[PDB]
Amino acid sequence: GVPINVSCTGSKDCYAPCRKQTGCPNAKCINKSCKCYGC
Repeated sequence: GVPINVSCTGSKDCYAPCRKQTGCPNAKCINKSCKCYGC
């Protein structure tokens, strides 16, 4: 699990951490937690 957990209220606010860290913005934006993963 990657420690780039973002609140899934702002999906875009998750996508930024996603791209920034893991490059490919595959964010698991679940209500509880958005997890930024690459491809």
